[PDB]
Amino acid sequence: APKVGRLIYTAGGYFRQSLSYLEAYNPSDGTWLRLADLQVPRSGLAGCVVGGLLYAVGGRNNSPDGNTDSSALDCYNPMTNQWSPCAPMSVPRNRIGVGVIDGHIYAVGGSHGCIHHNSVERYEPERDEWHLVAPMLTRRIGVGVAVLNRLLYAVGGFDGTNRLNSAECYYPERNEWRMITAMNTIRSGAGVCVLHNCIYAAGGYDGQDQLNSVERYDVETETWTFVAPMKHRRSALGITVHQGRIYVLGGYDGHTFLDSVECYDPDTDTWSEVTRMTSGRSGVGVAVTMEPC
Ligand SMILES: Cc1ccc([C@H](CC(=O)O)NC(=O)Cc2ccc3c(c2)CCCC3)cc1
Repeated sequence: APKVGRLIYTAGGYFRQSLSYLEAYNPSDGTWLRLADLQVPRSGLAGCVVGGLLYAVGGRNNSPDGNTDSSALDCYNPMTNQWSPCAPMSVPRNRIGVGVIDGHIYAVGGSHGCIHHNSVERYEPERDEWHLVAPMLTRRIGVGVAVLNRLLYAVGGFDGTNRLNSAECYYPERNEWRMITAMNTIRSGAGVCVLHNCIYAAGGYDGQDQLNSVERYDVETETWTFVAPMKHRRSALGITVHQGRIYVLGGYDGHTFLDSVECYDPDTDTWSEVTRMTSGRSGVGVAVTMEPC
């Protein structure tokens, strides 16, 4: 699984307005590279990687003139430093969550104006087609999504009335969603990822304050356990895993748009500041793939 020359890509984001940046961080030497801008600015999107290609999914273009929720799927090839449009999703999805099962991209929840989706759809890259699958049991915007052992988890979010501590799991062979144990803490816009045999939920927003607490769901024991908290409270953060460590990027803490990137080491249960982004921003999409050539 580990290979040399992989970077942490951050796409889009929000600061005053939705952003077009694509920038890549190299943990091996601490450098940032600025790459090809997104064709359309977008915040509240999600990123993922299939077959060494980076995908930017959903979001919203919050611009000086208006707010346009995105149904777009766009693909970045590091070999060419170019974005290519793909088939669009069935519906615009801002504040989206995304996960990949066996090379297929799942787009989960999100908002379209005042509409809060429980719908879910699945993208087939070779066929360039989206199709709807079973909807979630709960409408979730700002939902955290991660895949472990070819099961897809949807964690927290906002249903239009309450921020959520609930979570649920999608079982592909049954096309069926089931509730799992609820988190200890209500979290909207948390960073959600997979590390070892646990689903981590870092930070988020409870309608009052941004959070620095982090908790992980053990898919075997079905319990949520707090780990060491992040140094900086944040919601609408980006998150990814690289070489056995969690990286959180940016977000909003109620006072500033963070540029800080923290790295969690599960062997020592400690966070450390590893770098800063080129500028503070929230609502980014993040994924890991090979460096451009
Ligand atoms: C991508 C995403 C995911 C979840 C959320 C949730 C959605 C909810 O619970 O209302 N909200 C937050 O976290 C709070 C927040 C986050 C970013 C910003 C602000 C407020 C205000 C200033 C602009 C930036 C927002 C965005």
